[PDB]
Amino acid sequence: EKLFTPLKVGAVTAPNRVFMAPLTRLRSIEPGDIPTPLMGEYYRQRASAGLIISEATQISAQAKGYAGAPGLHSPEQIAAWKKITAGVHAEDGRIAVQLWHTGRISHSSIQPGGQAPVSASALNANTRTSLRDENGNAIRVDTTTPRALELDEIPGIVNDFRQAVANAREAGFDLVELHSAHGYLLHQFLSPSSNQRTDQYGGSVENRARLVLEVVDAVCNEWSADRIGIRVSPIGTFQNVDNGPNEEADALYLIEELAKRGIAYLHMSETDLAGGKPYSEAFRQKVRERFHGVIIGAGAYTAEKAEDLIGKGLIDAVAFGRDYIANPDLVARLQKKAELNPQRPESFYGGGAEGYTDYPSL
Ligand SMILES: Cc1cc2nc3c(=O)[nH]c(=O)nc-3n(C[C@H](O)[C@H](O)[C@H](O)COP(=O)(O)O)c2cc1C
Repeated sequence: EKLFTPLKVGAVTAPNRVFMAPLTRLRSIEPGDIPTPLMGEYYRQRASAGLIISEATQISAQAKGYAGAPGLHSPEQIAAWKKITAGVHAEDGRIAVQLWHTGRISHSSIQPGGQAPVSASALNANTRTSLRDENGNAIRVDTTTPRALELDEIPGIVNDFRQAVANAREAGFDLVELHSAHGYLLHQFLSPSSNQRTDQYGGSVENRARLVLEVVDAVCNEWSADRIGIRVSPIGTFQNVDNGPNEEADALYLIEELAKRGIAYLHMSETDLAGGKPYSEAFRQKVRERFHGVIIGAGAYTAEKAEDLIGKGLIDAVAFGRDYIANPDLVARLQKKAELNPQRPESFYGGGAEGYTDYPSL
């Protein structure tokens, strides 16, 4: 067994390789997209994780795409997150904040000025996002058609990520994870299916990866490379955003570029919750030889699969999502081979304490 052995992750050291995957729960306070004491308790309960990766958090108000998702751009948000990270640390844990811009997976009603959300191109995501009704309950709504970002607006996006990282540092986070997956803004630019731009941000893979790499350079400069992690989902289709006809080659290009920055980690979301083709060991080898930091595998992993790939030296840690929602002490359970609490999917999004902080520990 290696899941319970230490691992150097950038500027921090995880005591085990059982990580908590970033999980949107949409329980923040509105107005203000403010983290709550309940959220602090939720994270505190899971502080034994090798590393806790927070729910996706807005880098700006424009980044918002889901009612209930927290932000890390306002004073009130920073003050709230400081309490959450302090609680995790009081329990000897480590926490990274996942930062995102939802791009076209949003709705005009939650955008500043009630205007259309932005993206690489003016193409509807053709999916749904979550809003709240008059009683605060989570509801699904079709996504609003986006406006294509003007070339001169791009620097602003990079600056928003940079500022969000500066705020993350002050908020007490140990690391930050750039959300470059699952069809959100950064992925919208990376994918040819969602990017039809004819300027230097569209077309070739070099052009498509331009934005995410500018963001990476900006945040490394703002804080430190060993404080930066990034999540990608470069193989398969996610929320209607595929990865092009040369997904494997383009993925290796991106990974090689990221490696040049010497960032803390590469987090690979292998499949959509709906499933997808499994990574071949050959591909895992090509990815491993191109990145020199920690590699985190994720996507319906089993303890056995984690041990198998960590043992083969293909990955360093595993991020568990749904098992962490239902098991605050997942580490102890996996170590003791204890049974897990049953999952209650109906309370994954929105609501309150029920289905959030009421899953018992051993
Ligand atoms: C309720 C829910 C919310 C999620 N929110 C996020 C998110 O904020 N950021 C992200 O990168 N992935 C998100 N994911 C994906 C998970 O991080 C994870 O990759 C996925 O659930 C597959 O892993 P699992 O089989 O261990 O649950 C979400 C998944 C679930 C079920």
